[PDB]
Amino acid sequence: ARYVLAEEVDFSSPEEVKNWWNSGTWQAEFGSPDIEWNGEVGNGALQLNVKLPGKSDWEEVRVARKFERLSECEILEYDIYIPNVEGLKGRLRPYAVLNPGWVKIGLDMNNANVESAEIITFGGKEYRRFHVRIEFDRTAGVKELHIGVVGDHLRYDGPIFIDNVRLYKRTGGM
Ligand SMILES: OC[C@H]1O[C@H](OC[C@H]2O[C@@H](O[C@H]3[C@H](O)[C@H](O)[C@H](O[C@H]4[C@H](O)[C@H](O)[C@H](O[C@H]5[C@H](O)[C@H](O)[C@H](O)O[C@@H]5CO)O[C@@H]4CO)O[C@@H]3CO[C@H]3O[C@H](CO)[C@H](O)[C@H](O)[C@H]3O)[C@@H](O)[C@@H](O)[C@@H]2O[C@@H]2O[C@H](CO)[C@@H](O)[C@H](O)[C@@H]2O)[C@H](O)[C@@H](O)[C@H]1O
Ligand SMILES: [Ca+2]
Repeated sequence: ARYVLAEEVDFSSPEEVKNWWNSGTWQAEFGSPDIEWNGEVGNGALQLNVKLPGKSDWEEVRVARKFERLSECEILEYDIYIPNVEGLKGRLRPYAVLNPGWVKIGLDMNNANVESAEIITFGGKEYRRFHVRIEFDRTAGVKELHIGVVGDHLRYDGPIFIDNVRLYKRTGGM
């Protein structure tokens, strides 16, 4: 199977951010503002201001966007950036959901320990970098993608950034 990029969001300006919403939390909170554009990170990125208590293994904040072709797609990728503050501990368990249907995709497929992470630099500041790649079946009726940013005993009050959201569909008529 060969795939082509069907949709991509790189967060070029605040105008893209209006397409994203806060779809809720579980054992975690957003700060205020909850979601905003950031023009330094990723040359434009989605900034989630989070408060993860670090007490349990599933501390989730979620953001969502409508994607017209979602029902045609089978691969999602995106990046997560967290400032490289020293001494952070815990694991990320990021995933996604297709809706309607609350179809959970990628559960525990992209888990990462923050104490051994790749780094990327933006404006001379370092960020831990986590890539998320999720394969799923074409799912009838889905119109919304929810990205779930999940901490597991990751005590953190600060910004987490999403960038480079990519959706792929099969090509060649197959
Ligand atoms: O309403 C339909 C739907 O409702 C519930 O699902 C939706 C809610 O999901 C919550 O998040 C879930 C995750 O989706 C996922 O299921 C996760 O599972 C992990 C589990 O907690 C644990 O950490 C586990 O440890 C494993 C591990 O992962 C490995 O596999 C390892 O090898 O082994 C270890 C140990 O075995 O891993 C699991 C992942 O692989 O759990 C979380 C938290 O779920 C708790 O809370 C739920 C709340 O509804 C429910 O009570 C669940 O039973 C319980 O465990 C959240 O995202 C929550 O927000 C979702 O609710 C939706 O929210 C939106 C906004 O309000 C609404 O629109 C929806 O109506 C709904 O409320 C349920 O799980 C489903 O079965 C289904 O019934
Ligand atoms: Ca970007």
